[PDB]
Amino acid sequence: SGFYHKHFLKLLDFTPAELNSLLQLAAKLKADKKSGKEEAKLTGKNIALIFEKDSTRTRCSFEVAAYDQGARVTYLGPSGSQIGHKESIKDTARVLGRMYDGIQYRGYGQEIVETLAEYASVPVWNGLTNEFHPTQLLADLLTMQEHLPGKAFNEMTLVYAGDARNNMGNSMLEAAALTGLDLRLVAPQACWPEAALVTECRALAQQNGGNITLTEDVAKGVEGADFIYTDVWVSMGEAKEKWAERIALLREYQVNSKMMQLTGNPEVKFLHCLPAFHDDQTTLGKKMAEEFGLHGGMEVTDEVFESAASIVFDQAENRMHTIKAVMVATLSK
Amino acid sequence: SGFYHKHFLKLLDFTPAELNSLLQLAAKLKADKKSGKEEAKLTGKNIALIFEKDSTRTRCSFEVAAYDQGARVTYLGPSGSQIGHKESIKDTARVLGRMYDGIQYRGYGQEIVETLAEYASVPVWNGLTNEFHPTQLLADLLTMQEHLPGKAFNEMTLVYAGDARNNMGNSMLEAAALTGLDLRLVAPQACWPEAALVTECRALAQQNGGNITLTEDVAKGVEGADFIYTDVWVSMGEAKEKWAERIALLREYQVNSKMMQLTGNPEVKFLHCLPAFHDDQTTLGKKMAEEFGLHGGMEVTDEVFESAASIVFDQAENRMHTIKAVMVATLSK
Amino acid sequence: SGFYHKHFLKLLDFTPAELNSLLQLAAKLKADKKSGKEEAKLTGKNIALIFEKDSTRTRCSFEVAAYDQGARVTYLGPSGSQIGHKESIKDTARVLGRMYDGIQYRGYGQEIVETLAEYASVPVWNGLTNEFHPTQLLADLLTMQEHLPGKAFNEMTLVYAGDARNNMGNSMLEAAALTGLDLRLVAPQACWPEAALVTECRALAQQNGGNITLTEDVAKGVEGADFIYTDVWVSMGEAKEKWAERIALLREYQVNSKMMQLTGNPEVKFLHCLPAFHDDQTTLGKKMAEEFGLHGGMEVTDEVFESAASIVFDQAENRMHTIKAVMVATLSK
Ligand SMILES: N[C@@H](CCCN[P@@](N)(=O)NS(=O)(=O)O)C(=O)O
Ligand SMILES: N[C@@H](CCCN[P@@](N)(=O)NS(=O)(=O)O)C(=O)O
Ligand SMILES: N[C@@H](CCCN[P@@](N)(=O)NS(=O)(=O)O)C(=O)O
Repeated sequence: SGFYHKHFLKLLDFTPAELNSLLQLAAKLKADKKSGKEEAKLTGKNIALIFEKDSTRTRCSFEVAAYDQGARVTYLGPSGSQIGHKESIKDTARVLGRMYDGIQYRGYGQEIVETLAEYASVPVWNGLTNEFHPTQLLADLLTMQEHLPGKAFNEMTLVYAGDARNNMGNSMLEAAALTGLDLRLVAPQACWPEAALVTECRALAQQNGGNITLTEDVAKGVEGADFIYTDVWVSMGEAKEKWAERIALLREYQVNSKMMQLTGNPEVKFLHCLPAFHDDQTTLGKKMAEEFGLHGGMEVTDEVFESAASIVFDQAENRMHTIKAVMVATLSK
Repeated sequence: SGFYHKHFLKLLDFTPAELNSLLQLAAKLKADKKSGKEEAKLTGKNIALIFEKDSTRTRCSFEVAAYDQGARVTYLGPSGSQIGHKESIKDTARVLGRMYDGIQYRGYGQEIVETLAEYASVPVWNGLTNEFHPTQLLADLLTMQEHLPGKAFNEMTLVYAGDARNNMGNSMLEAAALTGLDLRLVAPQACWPEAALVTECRALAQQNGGNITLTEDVAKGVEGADFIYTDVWVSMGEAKEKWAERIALLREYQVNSKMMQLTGNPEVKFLHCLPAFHDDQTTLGKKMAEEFGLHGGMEVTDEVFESAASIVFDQAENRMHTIKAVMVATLSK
Repeated sequence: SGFYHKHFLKLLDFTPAELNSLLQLAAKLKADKKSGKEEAKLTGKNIALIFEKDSTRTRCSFEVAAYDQGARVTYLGPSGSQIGHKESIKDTARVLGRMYDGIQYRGYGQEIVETLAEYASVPVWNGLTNEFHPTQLLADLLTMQEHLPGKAFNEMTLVYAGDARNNMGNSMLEAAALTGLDLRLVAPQACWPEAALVTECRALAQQNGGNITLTEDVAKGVEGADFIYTDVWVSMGEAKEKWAERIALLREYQVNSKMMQLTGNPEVKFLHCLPAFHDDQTTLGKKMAEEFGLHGGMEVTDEVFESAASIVFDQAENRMHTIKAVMVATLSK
């Protein structure tokens, strides 16, 4: 179909060729900004940014991408608007679609963003839901490509360790499906994503020359990895009781120097969508470090996080370039 | 001019003539935007948006309107600044007035917005107070004209059912005073607006060929109505302790299909300033529904809300074009 | 020397000459805006505004200053982002430095803004920390220059009364160190600023033709004052419990007409960084009045605050012109 006037709710709504085009557009916009040759395509466009959860990267990416492109934005945060508590999403979508050219939504159930897209009458982009986080994967893939230039995604081995059933796990399944990556989801069975989704995506991944492996075996799982990726063990919005349960299950899947060693690959790089709990320099991070005896980092150690192998800030930067591409592609021709 | 640097705090501060001019400006600005011939008149202008209460429509109307007109905005929400608690309104006014070209204020007592207007030295616009919501009526009036083209306001019958002593009830009175509408406030005597304002506003409406009827009788009260309007029974900022007494006094005044049929006009349309509790798709909407046994809708039924007679979203869109007229008229020329 | 691509974290990181240049740029920018001859130098720049505390003057100064100069801003308030609770400052700094051209930070410990500066890779400006509030002094100095034309700072006597160990007391010390002001901190001993800073700053102030006097004696400290300055007795972030002890200790240092009279100078002017508790018009201002028997105001009486001698709003206005100078001086040649 293409991107013009299309929503961006999850990756599987696009073809491998579409995903690839988006990535090339992101790379091009990245270079034009860096060279002072950026051509504003969204001048005069007004964009609404709905956030029902906290955000630094996604919030800032949409803001900077919009401003660079000549657009203006309205940030509607977790509090201060009628959204959710006093007004239905169907109503919110119908009001915003009459005033804005595009709408970003970060929140809970994927069904909320789906309903918004159905009733907005303008492009709606998923800035993170409980089930999927498509723009993140766009940033991740562009980063991997830049770090293994002249290496097709189907020549790459990517390991995602930890909670494989959160939005990132699901998104990992989608990206392999459209790229042919050799995806390894290294986690305990209790944190494995939906079998039906794994089946669908593995078939598609193989079709593109890759595979999808779900294993509890760290050694076998990370062998030959080009990239090890992780994320917090309890996501935004989950009840705090999930920490005890999750840490008991996932502490052995922490990304630390031993795991980096187990890949047998001196060039392996480390990725993390962020925010990360890698030291005691955050309120909640210090809380959990003491409550669960995790000193030196949780899902990843500060050692790996700050090591030469870590490319999380290149990854974070790309969040803005890929989000700019999504808005340019869906709002201009 | 005539509007130049004039505050917009309530409708009785204007004449029928001024009202028509703003409505005409709004209509022109609406067509210019849609046709793409919008000429920015507020380039370089900086506007402060003080919000002591939640907002989706008003917040977005001021932002989009300002952006379309080349102005910039600073959103000062319920949290984050010194307003209310740490600093007097008088002080806040004199500070903002030294930095901004205009100030929108949404909050509590009308005296706050009057004090702000007193000391700001720049135009102040009321984006809702406990007593009045003038920008909403501009949108409503424009919407009605568009839906009964060619008809003058004294040729239209408008019914407002429910809590007639909230900000909307007072603003309906004001609107009738300046248009000569045949206004019917259908509500229990306990929710009737202040007699003094009714009397003042009735004399003026009649001068304009209209009238103001306050009746507890629904059947006779809605006969011949061109429009049926309603709003939530407990307004933002009112003690939650008021819901029981309100629901009991007002549930009989719910805008449902029986009320619509009672007008005897097949062309009757439904208006609601929004947000509306018309189903179980909102947090407090679902809670109050099950708490008082009101499913399928509260002040309005989902059935009427979603019917072909409902024009609430044309009405919501008009919030932006009319707020734009207000800023353009008072800041420009 | 210069400001180009330098941080602005505290005054002592600059020379008397650099400060003077900044103040002159502020006066120019102020005059240019007023004459409608302002030339935007930050067109296309994107700035992140981190606020961990509330703000009206600083928030709006940064927004208006940026808009006037063609830059855009992303307000990251006390809630809605990952800052501090979910993500460390090093991480935040490295993420924002990849997307923005400049970062403003208002919060707590000075070490937070220093780390931010160390890791951002872009200029970061201190919009207030527990220890320093440099942009405020720029506004104060410009207002003093403007109100005592053709009198060098070292020909002026400045009195700061009250809690002299908060960010404002420390900043007064720095300001006197760079200008040669005859500064008097009229405050009880328990509230005198740290010894080492007093010593370092007095030598520099003297080098510049001024002095720094700490005294518990009001009459002696305010004699011959050209300006009397004060601030709230309990600062943002400090425990509410401090009010009890602070009022008992500082009540004697309230700025009232008697203190103005004790200067022996008919032309003495009054300054206050704001917010100010000078009447009951505040939430936590009405109470503390009745609760602690403080009538007429707290750190300052309403009589003094509203008197002809008060120039607090010229001072507040200058917060914007000086913050504009800071961003222009650091982001452009
Ligand atoms: N599983 C996590 C994923 C967080 C992604 N956060 P990210 N890279 O989009 N930055 S943020 O600053 O915009 O939050 C969760 O749901 O909590
Ligand atoms: N009586 C109600 C009126 C709400 C008007 N809300 P409205 N049309 O201005 N949209 S909002 O999204 O900006 O709140 C009350 O005071 O709660
Ligand atoms: N010592 C005080 C100083 C407050 C400065 N506040 P100011 N002139 O920057 N306005 S504000 O509206 O931006 O807060 C304290 O730390 O609480």
